[PDB]
Amino acid sequence: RREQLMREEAEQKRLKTVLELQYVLDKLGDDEVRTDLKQGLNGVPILSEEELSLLDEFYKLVDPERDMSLRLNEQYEHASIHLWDLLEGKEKPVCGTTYKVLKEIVERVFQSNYFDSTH
Amino acid sequence: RREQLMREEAEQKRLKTVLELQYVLDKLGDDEVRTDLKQGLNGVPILSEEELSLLDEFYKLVDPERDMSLRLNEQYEHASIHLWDLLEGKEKPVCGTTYKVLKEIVERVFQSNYFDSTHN
Repeated sequence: RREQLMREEAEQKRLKTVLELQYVLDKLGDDEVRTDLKQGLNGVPILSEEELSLLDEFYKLVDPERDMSLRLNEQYEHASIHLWDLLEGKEKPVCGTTYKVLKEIVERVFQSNYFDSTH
Repeated sequence: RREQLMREEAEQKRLKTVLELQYVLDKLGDDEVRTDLKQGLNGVPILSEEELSLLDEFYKLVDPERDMSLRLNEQYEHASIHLWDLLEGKEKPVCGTTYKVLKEIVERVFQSNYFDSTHN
């Protein structure tokens, strides 16, 4: 019953991580950001064209365009599952890779501290 | 395997609710949308200006402008807690009201089914 409160804290931290991820993926639409990440801070890249492609492709899944076939409460089912699986870092296929690989990529982007500075 | 499946499903459905809310709040910037919600389908408002205002105000809290003084992993702590408190529908003060009230408002917006159609 301290485990429930620990669960709540975990869920909140997960929400925070999701928000941060949404911010990053949103910024990955900028050509400056993309180049600056494709090059390093000194020719040791945080990202490669393949990884960045994987992120664009996952981005397609988690921020889908409104499909007129779906009700609003249906639109983000797969998105929610994609984000949750990403958080879990599972070895289940997605895009051209697994959620584990993607989670690692997101990890390197986060830990580069690129988004702590301004460029 | 059913307590785990329970917990996972609950967390996921909550995540989904968050995404849907983000969609709605993003659409709440359009005056066509805002007007369409202020009138009903028959002059019975889905929202009143006060409620729509409260949503305008809450939106800022859960989608805050980037402050460079904060790290990226610091930027959305309060946002995450706001979304959490909203989901729980707590009676903790926010926007001059409670998360309970906001939850009821958003609930009514969801239940209006306005966003089941698309107008893009």
